Amino acid sequence: QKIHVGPGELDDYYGFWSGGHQGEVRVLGVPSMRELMRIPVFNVDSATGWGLTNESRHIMGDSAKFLNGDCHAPHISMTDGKYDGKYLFINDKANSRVARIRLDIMKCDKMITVPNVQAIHGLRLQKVPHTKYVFANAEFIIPHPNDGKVFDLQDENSYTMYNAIDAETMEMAFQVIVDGNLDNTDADYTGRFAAATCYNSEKAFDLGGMMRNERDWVVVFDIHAVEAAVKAGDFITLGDSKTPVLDGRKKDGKDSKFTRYVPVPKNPHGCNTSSDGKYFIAAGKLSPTCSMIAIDKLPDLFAGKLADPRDVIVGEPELGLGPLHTTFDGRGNAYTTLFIDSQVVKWNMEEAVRAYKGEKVNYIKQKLDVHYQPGHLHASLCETNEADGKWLVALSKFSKDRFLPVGPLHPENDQLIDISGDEMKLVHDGPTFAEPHDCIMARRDQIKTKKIWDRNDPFFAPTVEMAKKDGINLDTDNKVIRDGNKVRVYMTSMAPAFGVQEFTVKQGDEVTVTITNIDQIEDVSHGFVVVNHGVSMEISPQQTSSITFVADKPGLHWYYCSWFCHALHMEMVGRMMVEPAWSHPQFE
Amino acid sequence: ESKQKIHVGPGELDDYYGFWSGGHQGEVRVLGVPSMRELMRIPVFNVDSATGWGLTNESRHIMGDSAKFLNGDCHAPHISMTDGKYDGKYLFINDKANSRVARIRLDIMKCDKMITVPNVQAIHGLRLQKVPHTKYVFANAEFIIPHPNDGKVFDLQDENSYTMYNAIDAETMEMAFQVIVDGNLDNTDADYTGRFAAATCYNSEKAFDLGGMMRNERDWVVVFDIHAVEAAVKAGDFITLGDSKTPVLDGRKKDGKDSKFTRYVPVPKNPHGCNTSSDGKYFIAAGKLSPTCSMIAIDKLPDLFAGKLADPRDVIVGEPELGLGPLHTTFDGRGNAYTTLFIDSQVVKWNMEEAVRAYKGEKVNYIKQKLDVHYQPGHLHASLCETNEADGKWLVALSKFSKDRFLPVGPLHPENDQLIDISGDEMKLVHDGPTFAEPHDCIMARRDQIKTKKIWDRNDPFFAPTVEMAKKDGINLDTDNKVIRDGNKVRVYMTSMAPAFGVQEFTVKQGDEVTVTITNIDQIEDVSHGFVVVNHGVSMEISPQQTSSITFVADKPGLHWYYCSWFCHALHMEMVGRMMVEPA
Ligand code: CUA
Ligand code: CUA
Ligand SMILES: [Ca+2]
Ligand SMILES: [Ca+2]
Ligand SMILES: [Cl-]
Ligand SMILES: [Cl-]
Ligand code: NA
Ligand code: NA
Repeated sequence: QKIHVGPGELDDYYGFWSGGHQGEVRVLGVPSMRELMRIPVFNVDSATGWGLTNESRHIMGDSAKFLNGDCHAPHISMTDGKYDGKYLFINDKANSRVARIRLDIMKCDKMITVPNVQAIHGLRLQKVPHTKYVFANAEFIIPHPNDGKVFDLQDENSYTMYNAIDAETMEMAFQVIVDGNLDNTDADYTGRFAAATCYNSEKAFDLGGMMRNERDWVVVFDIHAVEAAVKAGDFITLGDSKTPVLDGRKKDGKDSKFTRYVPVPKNPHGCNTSSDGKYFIAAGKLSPTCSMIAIDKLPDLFAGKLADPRDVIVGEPELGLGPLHTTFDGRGNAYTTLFIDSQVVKWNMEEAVRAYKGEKVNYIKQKLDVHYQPGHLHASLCETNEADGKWLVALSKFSKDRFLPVGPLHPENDQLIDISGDEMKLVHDGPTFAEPHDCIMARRDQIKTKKIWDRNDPFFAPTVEMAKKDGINLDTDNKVIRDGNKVRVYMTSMAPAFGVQEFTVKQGDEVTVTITNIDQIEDVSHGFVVVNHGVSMEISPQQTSSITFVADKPGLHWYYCSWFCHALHMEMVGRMMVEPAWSHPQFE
Repeated sequence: ESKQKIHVGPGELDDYYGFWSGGHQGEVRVLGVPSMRELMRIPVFNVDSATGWGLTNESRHIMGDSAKFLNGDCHAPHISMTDGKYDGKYLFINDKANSRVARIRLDIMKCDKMITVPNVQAIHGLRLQKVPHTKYVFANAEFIIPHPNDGKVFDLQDENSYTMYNAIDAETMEMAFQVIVDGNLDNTDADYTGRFAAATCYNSEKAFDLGGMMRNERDWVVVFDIHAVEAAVKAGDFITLGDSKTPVLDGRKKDGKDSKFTRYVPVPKNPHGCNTSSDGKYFIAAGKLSPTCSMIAIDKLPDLFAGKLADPRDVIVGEPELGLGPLHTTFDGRGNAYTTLFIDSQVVKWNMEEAVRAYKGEKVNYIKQKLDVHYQPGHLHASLCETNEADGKWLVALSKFSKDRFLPVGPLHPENDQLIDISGDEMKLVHDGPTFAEPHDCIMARRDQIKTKKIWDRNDPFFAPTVEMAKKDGINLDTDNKVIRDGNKVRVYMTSMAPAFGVQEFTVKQGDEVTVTITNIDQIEDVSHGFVVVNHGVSMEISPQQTSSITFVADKPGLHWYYCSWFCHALHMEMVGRMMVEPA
């Protein structure tokens, strides 16, 4: 299997890395593991102006005031159990958000703050018949309402919720109150069932309390029952949110119609659907096991045909110390990270099932040492029925001496492994920044991108509407619109020249600069920086971008194109003239 | 023969550090060479969610008032030198967008000082004094502005409209002096004695439009007599501008008479790169609109400033014709120069002494090879090229239009930073490295030239101001877990030790201004902790033996979780605490 990509050769797969604590999404080529692009999401990006421009701040909404995010889990939208290449979704644990990235323009186009919860951690997409819903876990138990009258996690109104977001509209679809808490989650291959692990069935806040119970559980959701209750109006709402809320808790030992609790040891973490649709596999973390939940026994479970929720467990292989995450090669093998043993263990799911029934069989096929302390891992196409068993990435937290020292902070070691054969083969150590934690791979032919924007693209439609109110045709006009203490500069740009090369304002004016890049050739990006005003953005071909700032400094202030666009780029500049406040009417 | 190994396999280590400019994204990046893998990101002018640079009190203190900016625009990373060799102490880099120079300490790989250059706009080129050591950082301000810039005068042709050459004291990171020049400044370099520096000018016309800037057949390389400048400062013969105490010297021509501080050497045309050869013989200016480089003999500059030469052009000793669009030059230490040809889209290898002899009229071919690169190269960098130890092993050419060299990724494209083996007679392209936001230029150092710390010193100046605040509250940071109440201000101090915060709950009043100071008292390498307050925009990292702090207001009543962001321990997921906010 081709391991190295030489000059002029192209990678075979796209890789989509979580930006971890840094808050972006990163696009890699696989197997070279080179970073092809960064997609700003929850971070503020100086280069493209994401978080500064009006288009990006509009998408982020009120949360545009936050400069941070914390990502764990990127996933790609699916139709009939295969990637369709339309959207990537990712979480923000720091400020409780879900973001959607449009894979044709490789930009975040929608973002939502999940109401009435704290810390969006695990995130996973419905597989069948398509990604109708984004499932997202809120990790932490909070009071409802959280008005500062009650702080007790044990109070009857303290809880966290499982969240369903409508993938196309990016509005809340529903929420399900659960017992315990939520960690990771996955979905079946029918659309009926989803499942999530829980490490805090104790509803404790201290380390000892969260580890008391021998077993926590994975909670299973009957999505069809949830929908039928919504359509029937059998739900409540919390605070000012209109989101339908359904109660998935047990009440005095009696289950709700929406959930079932399958006991699993112990503080389990990963929750992974095998690519043949057979199992929800939970990683036991503090228990040296995984637990295999038979998805085809779920209907019986929810219909009372089983006495014990443990009856849906058909395997619980002992694997090693600190199992965290599981992936699949599509050949009947699972691969599980062992955080303490610092290994990836390859095991056969059907053989593990037969061992659970008493049959003495050795389901463990190989243990590969990794470097060191692996968290999550990802096999190519593992989340689809097309899992091709070619590549595996294990994302290890302590890289130690695997890379040159770079001071007190260390990179994550994202290790590429060849699994095309019977023997796992470590081939590349990929160091990464701010603990990406997890990633997703897609074949080259599963991703179709645009090189030139469409002029009607929703990403900047609000700006077109604004321009229209000013009587502006963005494809041609170079005009300075004045409106009291607001100035709205509209210009085209075509390398190497800004369409407006100087304009004059009063000190204190609120200036919006809107630039439409009318170059028609691929890869002619322009930039726009106002010196010493903290203003910076990128404009790609046929895109419109805008940014607003206050001209609070009298005098002449240069602006320049930051992105090399032409042999005469260094000369693509302009001048803002700011008339001193003492030469104009003075206010207080 | 050029035949170095390019593969760094699992378990093997890179041979060089590479320090990449973060370009328009504003950070510094540390790569391993020859793998070309990014080992670390060092936040500088960007706001970093992961470590809290731009949010923490220690980082905002370093940034000063400019902490209000969330952007930077970087081009020119350079490493401090002693006796013309890298000494591993500091990395310096420019911010063109908000007119700054930042210093990075290479032992901790963090920005530790930052300065806004007074009375200028757009710090672009930057370069370090080489000998006897990096006393000064030299920084170009690119754009001509009025003085004062108070909005009475906007005419760039006015007698008080000009830009300035900036010298920053490298060790104190305070301004040392500024030199007013004619025209504008592009790139700059320094000699191997400490007496001379030089910079290219493209806007000798002092025009604001594209046509007017390309008006003159020749611009120039302005040469600076730094000894003369220092002598005038020492004698008090200078002025100051506005509210800056920086000594300002007038380096402009006056009615055709030269300053004592400058000489203007005519060079074609809108020249860009300005590169000192590793043998110390030449300032080499890249011709850009002229298909040439011009070679200024550093040995002739003393006679030039002494008035012993009949024409400023006499210090020009070579002007090789190389190709279309020469922008930048580097050196292998074997006598060759390597120059980017933006238009021809090549790296041309040429022999400097043979060019000098050609300029005198000898029939000799100084061009050795042209290597196609992909595509439109800007700057280039050979290993140790800025030192008298230039080792002629690796060359990076940083090309702007990657076209079809990588998988498509939407309307934006990566820069193509191509690794080239120059160890033998023939340049060999060996690796295409895609990079984000046009790093533009980079600098390499041998592994043994960089020595980093794995554990912070408790006395480190980086968080000394926080140690001081802690003193005023009576806090021993190594041990204490205490909540100090002071009006509507709450100062939480805690140790942390994987997997537990030293303070796991505290209660405040809605509207309080909360400062959380965390001291990581783990003593094992690479056990970093994080601290994130959910839904409050608060995030930071704390490495072993570091103290880090962050301030935010508790504007939301109720229970609000905080958690450790960096995987520190098998029980990392359970390392959490609770902030309880009592309603007003
Ligand atoms: Cu337009 Cu550079
Ligand atoms: Cu401490 Cu994660
Ligand atoms: Ca538990
Ligand atoms: Ca010129
Ligand atoms: Cl998972
Ligand atoms: Cl240069
Ligand atoms: Na939204
Ligand atoms: Na400073």
